[PDB]
Amino acid sequence: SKDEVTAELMEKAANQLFTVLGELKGGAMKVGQALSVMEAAIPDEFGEPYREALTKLQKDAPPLPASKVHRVLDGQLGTKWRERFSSFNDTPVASASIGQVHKAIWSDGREVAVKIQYPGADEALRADLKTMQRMVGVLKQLSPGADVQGVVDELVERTEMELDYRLEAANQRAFAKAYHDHPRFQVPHVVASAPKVVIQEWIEGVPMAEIIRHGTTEQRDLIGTLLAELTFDAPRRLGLMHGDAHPGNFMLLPDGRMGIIDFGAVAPMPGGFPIELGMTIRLAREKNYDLLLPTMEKAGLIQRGRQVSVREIDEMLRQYVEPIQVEVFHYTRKWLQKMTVSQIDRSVAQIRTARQMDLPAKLAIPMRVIASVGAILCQLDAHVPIKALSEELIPGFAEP
Repeated sequence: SKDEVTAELMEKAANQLFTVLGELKGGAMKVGQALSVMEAAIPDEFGEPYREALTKLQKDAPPLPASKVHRVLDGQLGTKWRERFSSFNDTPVASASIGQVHKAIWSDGREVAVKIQYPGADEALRADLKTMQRMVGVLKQLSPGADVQGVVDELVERTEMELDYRLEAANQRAFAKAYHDHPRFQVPHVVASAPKVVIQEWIEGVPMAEIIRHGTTEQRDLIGTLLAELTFDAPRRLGLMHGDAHPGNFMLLPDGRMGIIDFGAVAPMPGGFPIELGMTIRLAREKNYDLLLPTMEKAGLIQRGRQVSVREIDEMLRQYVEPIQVEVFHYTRKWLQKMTVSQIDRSVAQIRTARQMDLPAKLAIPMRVIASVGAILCQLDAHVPIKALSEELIPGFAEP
C-alpha cells in the first residue's frame, strides 16, 4: 500500500523533529557530533556487554515457544504454577510491549488474560538504560550548555515501569476497586501479579481502534462520551487520572460499558482536577478578560509580568472553549486541524508567547492527558455532551 508508507514516513518525520528538539533544548549539540564525543569518551570495553544483552532478547523472537512461556511462569509463580490454573492456552492471543498475552482459565473458573514478559527483556532494557545513563553523563560533562536535568530519573522510571508488572498492577487495583459495579466503566480485577507475569480478568468487547475505523455513529458517540467522562471522573473519584490515553486501552462492551484494560500511564492527582482550569475555561468563554488574565497568571497558565495579547489568549484556549459552547460537540479531525492553525501571523507582529512553557505539574499532567483524549475523540468522530460533563465533573466550570 501507499498508506503504510505514508504512516511510516510520518512516524519518521515526528522522530526527526523530536531529535531536533532534543538537540536544541537538551543536548546542546547535533546528535551526530554528540555521538562522536560519546564514542570517544565511552570505553570500547562497554560495547560487547551491551551487545550481548540485546542479543538475548533477539533470540526466540515473538511469539515465544510454549516451553519458554512455561519457563517464565516457573520463574514467577513457581514450577507448580499449573495448579493455579484450571487450564492454560499455550498459543498467545496478543502481543504486549515486551511480552505476550495468553488466554487461560483460573483455578476458580474465571477466564483470565496472562501477560508474560519476554525472558531477555530485563537484561536488554537495563543494559540500554545503563548506556543512556553513560551518554547523559557525557553530555553533562562535555556538551557546553547541555540541559539534562531530570533525564536519568525519567529513564530509570520508564524502564522500571516497563520491567516490573507489579507497578501497573497496583494502579489497576486502585481503579478496579473504584469502579467495581459502575454502570458505565468496567475495570478487570488483578488476579495475580509478579515482576514478569501479570494476570487479570478476561473481558470481551469491541476495541476502540475498531470503532475508530468502522464504528457506527452510536458506537463512536458512546465510547467517546465514556472516555470523556472517565477523564474527569477518575481524579474526582479516586485522585488519579487514567493518564496518557491510547485506543488500545479501551473497548466497548455489549452492555454499553467501556472496558479499560491498561493502566501503565496512571497519573497522580490527589487534590483532584485543579479548579483553575475549569474556571479559566468559563471566564474565557464569557470573554471576561479583566478576570481571566489575573486568574491565568495566578494559576501559572501564562507567564508572569508580561504584556500579553488577548488574541493569543483566545487562540490558546479555543480548543477547550469551542466544545463547551454547544450542548453536544462534534469532535472531528477537521475541527482539530482548524485548531492547529495560528491566528497571529508572525510577519504581522513579533510577540513572545504568553504561553507557559514551564507549567506547574498539577496543571501539566491533566492538560497532557486531555490533549491525548481530545485527539482520540476527533479520531472517533464522536458527538459528546462535553458541556454537561464539564458542568457536573470539572471544578470551577459551572456557573456559580
